[PDB]
Amino acid sequence: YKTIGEIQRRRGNLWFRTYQRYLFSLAYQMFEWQGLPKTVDPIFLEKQLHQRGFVAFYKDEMYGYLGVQGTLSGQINLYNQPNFYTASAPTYQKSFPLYWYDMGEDLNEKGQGIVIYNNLERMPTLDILNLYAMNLAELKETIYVNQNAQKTPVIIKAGDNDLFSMKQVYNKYEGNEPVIFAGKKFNTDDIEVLKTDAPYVADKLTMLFKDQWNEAMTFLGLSQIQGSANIYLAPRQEACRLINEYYGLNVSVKLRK
Amino acid sequence: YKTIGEIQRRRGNLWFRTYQRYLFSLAYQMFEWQGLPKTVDPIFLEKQLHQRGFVAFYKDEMYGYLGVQGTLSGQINLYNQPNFYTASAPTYQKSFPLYWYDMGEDLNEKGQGIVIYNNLERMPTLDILNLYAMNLAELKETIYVNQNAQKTPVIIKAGDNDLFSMKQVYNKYEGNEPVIFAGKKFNTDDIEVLKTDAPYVADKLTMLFKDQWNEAMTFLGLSQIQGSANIYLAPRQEACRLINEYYGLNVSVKLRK
Amino acid sequence: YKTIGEIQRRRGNLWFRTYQRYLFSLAYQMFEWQGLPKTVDPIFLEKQLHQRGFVAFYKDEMYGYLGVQGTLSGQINLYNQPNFYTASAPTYQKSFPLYWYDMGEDLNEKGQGIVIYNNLERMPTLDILNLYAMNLAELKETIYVNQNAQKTPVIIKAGDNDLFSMKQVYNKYEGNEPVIFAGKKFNTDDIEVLKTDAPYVADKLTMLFKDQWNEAMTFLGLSQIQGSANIYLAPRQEACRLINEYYGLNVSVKLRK
Repeated sequence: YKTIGEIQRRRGNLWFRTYQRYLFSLAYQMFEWQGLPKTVDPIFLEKQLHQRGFVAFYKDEMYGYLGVQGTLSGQINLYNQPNFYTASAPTYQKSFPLYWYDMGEDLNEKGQGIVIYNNLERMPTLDILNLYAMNLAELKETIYVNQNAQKTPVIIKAGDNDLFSMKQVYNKYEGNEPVIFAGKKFNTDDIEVLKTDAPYVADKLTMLFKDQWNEAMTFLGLSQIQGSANIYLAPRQEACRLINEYYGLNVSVKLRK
Repeated sequence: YKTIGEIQRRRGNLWFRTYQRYLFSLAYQMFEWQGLPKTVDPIFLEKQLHQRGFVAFYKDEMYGYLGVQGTLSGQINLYNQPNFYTASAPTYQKSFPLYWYDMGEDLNEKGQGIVIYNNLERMPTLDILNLYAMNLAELKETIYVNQNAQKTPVIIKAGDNDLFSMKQVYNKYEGNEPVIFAGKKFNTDDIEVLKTDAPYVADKLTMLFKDQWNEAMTFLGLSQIQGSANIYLAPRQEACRLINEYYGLNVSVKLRK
Repeated sequence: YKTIGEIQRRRGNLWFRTYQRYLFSLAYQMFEWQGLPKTVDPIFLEKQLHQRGFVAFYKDEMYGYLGVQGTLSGQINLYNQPNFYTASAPTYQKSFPLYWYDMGEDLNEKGQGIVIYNNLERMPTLDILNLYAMNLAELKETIYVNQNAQKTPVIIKAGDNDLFSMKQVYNKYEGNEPVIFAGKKFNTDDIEVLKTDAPYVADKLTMLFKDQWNEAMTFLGLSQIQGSANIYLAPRQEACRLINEYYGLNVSVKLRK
């Protein structure tokens, strides 16, 4: 129902959100988990990973496995690995130690948790998309600005003359003769022309749009230049292995195709 | 959630970090170790190698194998090879001699360590990436600067005239006639035009981006010009051989694919 | 962690070292020796050859085979071949005669040594790399200088006008009309434009980079124009033959692939 005027006013800030909500979603569903307990929502895991970079996996006695969010600690190991994970959720404030490698059978109080990383550098994925979206929107705006410039390549300066008379000849102009300004109506001694031309480049500002889209796909992992999703895949597999070690759960991870 | 204005302000310093954290991670996981003891974290080894260039491998009595960092010595061999390795970690300050070749059975007190090199020149890998990242970011900024220049190819100088009247004709301009400035409203005797054109080259500043990315891949070893990862592979294999010689451990190294 | 500003200041002197330490290493490991005694380090041999051009091979009674460095003599043979080899190492100053061809069984006191050449002209390999590195770095700097020139193709001279007003119209410029400078605010009688254009050639300053890299590979032996590593291979084989003649050791040499 929205009228065209309601959109022409806000143009850059709509393309941006449109592409932002699209790329975020297209990322949230890049990985497919299996063998998980029916209590944890995978969508929550993926969202938290992509937004923040990490998420904890610590079983609770009453509630259950309770895939949970929170912060990391400053008390670390010799190998630059944290020790305990405090939650940041408003209702829950539980804390728990973490588990990285096995230490015989007498490892700990069996109350530890496991953490998952979006990538070895704890870098969220939104920092790339929030940029490529901006680029694509700026491009879609530049394209309009450059296409709307092919209506006004020239201007005519008619100082003393009037507009209605000058404009009606162009209205009753058929084509059997050129345009002619004659009569005492007109002055024809001050008229001039000016070249306001603007080159056409929107044919090339599209290929750039596509290049940017393909670069976003690449640096996202989903397919000049190659892309390796191992950055996001390997830590997940490693944490899955740690989980299957601590417990008896057989978890796996991979793309959707 | 970030608004476009929050990003347009900081542009070069975000692309830089984005590509930096990406290349660093993509390198940290180039090599896959096997047969190692469950006490040493390979990620720590690779990080320390790429950041500094070397890392020691000396077994401790109490803790274990304790893959450890530190400095090198000035007391060297006739073959320009150090003798002992002092640690730089804050909590640990242990020192230990090194082992390069075998000397019968009566070699030493069996308390020596082994060192691993990122490459024969002790050159860290970050020096290449910290440069290619800068190049790529500067390119992504230049591309924006050159695409945003196709909106302002010309300017109109209307000294005595006013802006609202001049700008409303362009608003109620349909297309059945050219643009016409006429009436006592306007002066039409001082208007002029200026060509502020800017060539379009962003179609070529992309191929350069891709060339730089491929060069970074090449000089990294992961695939005009060829790339040899033997620079980073051979010293690792050699140190692995030394380890399997000193001890009975069967270690190996290779890429992930 | 290094910030972009920490690198933009020092640019030429970082690329240089980066490529220098890379080419040196890539050369140190071009040849693979076999059948050697476990006392001599091949890496030392190759380093000394490439750096200086030659290295001696003289067995010692106490220490062992003791692959050693040093200088050459002025007392030469009729065939322009030296006689004795004095060492330059700080701790060792031993001297020993050399062995070039056999003279029956009663050749000498069996205390002679053998020398190895990097090439018939005693030319070290660093003289080529220290040049190609400089060329490549200068190129990587020129490319930046030429890409950063596409932001400032034109300049506008607004003498009497102010900057904020002139710059805000470009900020609230949408695209439905050209740019217009009108009002008593502006003068519009002194504004001018100047063309500061700079051609784009970085698309060709890359192919030159690649040509230089391939030339370095060629003149290094590791693969328009061909390259013969026999320059570095033949004297090594010849010295190996001399060694297998003087002693009973079966040594060999070749590339790594």
